[PDB]
Amino acid sequence: TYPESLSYPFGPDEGLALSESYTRARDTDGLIRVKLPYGEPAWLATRYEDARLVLGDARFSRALSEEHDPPRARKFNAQAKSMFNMDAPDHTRLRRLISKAFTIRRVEELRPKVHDLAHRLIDDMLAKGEPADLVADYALPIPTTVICELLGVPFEDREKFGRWTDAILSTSTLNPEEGRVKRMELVGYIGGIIAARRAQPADDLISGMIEARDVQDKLTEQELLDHCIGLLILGHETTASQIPSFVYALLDQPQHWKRLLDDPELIPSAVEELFRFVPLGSGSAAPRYAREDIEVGGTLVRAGEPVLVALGAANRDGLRFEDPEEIKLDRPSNHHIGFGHGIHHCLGAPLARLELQEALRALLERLPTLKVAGDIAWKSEMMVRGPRSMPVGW
Ligand code: HEM
Ligand SMILES: CCCC[C@H]1CC[C@]2(CC[C@H](C)[C@@H](C/C=C(C)/C=C/[C@H](O)[C@@H](C)/C=C/C(=O)O)O2)O[C@H]1/C=C/C(C)=C/C(=O)O
Ligand SMILES: [Cl-]
Ligand SMILES: [Cl-]
Repeated sequence: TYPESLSYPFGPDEGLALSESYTRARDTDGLIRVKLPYGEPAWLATRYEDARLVLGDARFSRALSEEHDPPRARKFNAQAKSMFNMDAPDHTRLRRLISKAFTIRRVEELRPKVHDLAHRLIDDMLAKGEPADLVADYALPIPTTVICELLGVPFEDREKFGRWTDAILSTSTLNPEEGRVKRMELVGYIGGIIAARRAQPADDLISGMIEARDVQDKLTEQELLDHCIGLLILGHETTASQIPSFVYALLDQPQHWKRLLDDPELIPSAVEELFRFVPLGSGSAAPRYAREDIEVGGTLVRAGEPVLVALGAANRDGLRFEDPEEIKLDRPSNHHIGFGHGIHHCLGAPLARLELQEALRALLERLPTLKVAGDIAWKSEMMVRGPRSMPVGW
């Protein structure tokens, strides 16, 4: 049968809470049903084991999403030529090339630049005097600087492509076309950058990708451009969301902030714990479609149906994490799926971990008395969650 399709997503947008419907879903035997704003209805997987099977078992596909009206919260399905929309062997081809610039070995040399950037930003916040906006004055410039210089997109255009990002991630039903319109404008902008790099190469990933295209014929011109778009958006928006949400969690329960003040060596383990607890997205991971008939948590997923994964819910599955709703900065074997799991495991994860570690490290060192100093504007009707503006003091 088909359980009553529930209104998805659930919410909320404020705080780090997960809708009670997620808890009721994990407790329910089998997979529940959901109806996203656009597209067909699909199953929702919320249990850790069930989530990891849909994410990492080759019997599920991301490529099959183009021959379906995929469940989604945004009207426009760009169908980008990115590795995330493909299966093997195409995914393997793209990921093998682009991953080289994002491994631990590759980004570790960036830690000093990030560290110094954070302290320089903190110098400016101190000089100006409280209050400061922890987003615009800290959380945003850090990841934006890194990705611009890694990718090769001018830092001075961040306002322009920031505005395009906001429209591309909006789920507001009003202006239901700004997304597709503004992504096309972003297509033209990125095309202009790629053209300039092909003309006059530089020491950035775009030039490296051009070379792999023009010389090695390892990817199409379309693949090259869509990866530039995704890397630029994820490169700066994701970390800009997590930094202020992480700090909010540590300040909300100030024992956590104090432990890190006393034991900075715990920062890596703490960052992992917060990646498990702090939700990035407002909904669920992109749909996976079953290539054959298979059983997922008691339910028989029908070959051809979409299964969504509630990563934040599976990260709070009490069957895998003791006291799932508590923050344990020293949680052992903390194999959360905050960065996904399997074939499409987050490629920027080494870079994201580094950025969060250094972002926190600098605040703890310089602003131990940090305190929220006003109303926190949270993101609403966007594909991601977190403080839009965060007034802070010290
Ligand atoms: C807090 C920061 C971040 C979080 C929480 C995060 C989370 C995730 C998750 C959960 C996935 C898999 C989604 C799914 O399977 O449905 C993913 C994939 C991906 N992420 Fe991230 N991400 C972050 C930052 C970044 C950054 C900075 C980059 C820079 C390039 C990036 C690039 C990618 C790419 C390319 C993929 C797809 C890889 C593939 O399909 O094989 N992410 N991320
Ligand atoms: C190479 C592409 C990797 C995409 C991942 C980014 C991280 C993550 C983690 C789980 C989150 C719930 C989703 C939320 C979606 C985000 C951040 C979308 C961003 C935007 O669409 C970027 C990727 C633009 C691409 C473009 O080509 O215009 O984001 O999951 C992935 C996004 C899934 C999406 C966009 C599902 C959907 O809404 O159908
Ligand atoms: Cl545990
Ligand atoms: Cl494991």
